[PDB]
Amino acid sequence: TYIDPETYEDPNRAVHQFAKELDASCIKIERVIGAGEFGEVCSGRLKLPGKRDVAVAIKTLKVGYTEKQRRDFLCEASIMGQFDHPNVVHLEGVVTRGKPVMIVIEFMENGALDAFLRKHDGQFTVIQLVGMLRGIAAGMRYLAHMGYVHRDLAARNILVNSNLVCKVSDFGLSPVRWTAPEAIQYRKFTSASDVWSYGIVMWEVMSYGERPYWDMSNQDVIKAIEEGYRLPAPMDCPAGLHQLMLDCWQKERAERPKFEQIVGILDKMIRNPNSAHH
Repeated sequence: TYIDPETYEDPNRAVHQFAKELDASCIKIERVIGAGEFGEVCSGRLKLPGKRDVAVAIKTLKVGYTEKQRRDFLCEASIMGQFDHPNVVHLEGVVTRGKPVMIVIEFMENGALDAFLRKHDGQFTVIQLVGMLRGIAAGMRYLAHMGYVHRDLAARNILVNSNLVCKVSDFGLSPVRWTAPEAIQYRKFTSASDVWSYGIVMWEVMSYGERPYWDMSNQDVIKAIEEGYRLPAPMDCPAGLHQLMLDCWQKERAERPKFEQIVGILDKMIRNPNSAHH
């Protein structure tokens, strides 16, 4: 049930089907918490009726946007709006005409997974981290059994809340060291390549937010893979959990796990944490 915006007529149209338009006057912009492609990400609340004020993130499309920019930006809200799942970021709504243009998404107190882990370095148990991976897998299993291919899955694109519940995000707009080989070279983006990218995420998470392949040039990454280079089990990373990364990083995509399977393999691991070795 993933209807693609870009087979639709255009946002406006895509957005109005899939995003609720919110009154600007119920959106309190409290604080800048990033620069985004289009303007500043902020933090704040939204005033829903018969429900205590909800904390939210507010992506802003900066004033003086071309009619081009505006639609590329609201593409995100047309994709996001179609997904219900504990492990995909909830849209609250959007602002498209009349007021400053916004996508109100649910507040994720701990921010992006990659900046979050860098700050909390060594501070989480393998079981805890295996859990953060499970949520990202559950969300990706959903996004898959729904027709959607992410193309840009990374830990910098997973948001953590204040329960360590990780959530797939950044859904626009319809890379090298994240992107599978058959995708880099032949633009063949598929749930298969989203499993190559989940592997890197698994590596990011278990290394507490390192840069994949360190200071290696995008070209050095491409050669290395082509030869058979794969990243190593980071410190304290169990061999089994490291092998799930190798299965994800398999040249021929048909051989890669399914997110259905990644969810179970990780579920065994949490339960009995030794398997992570055996």
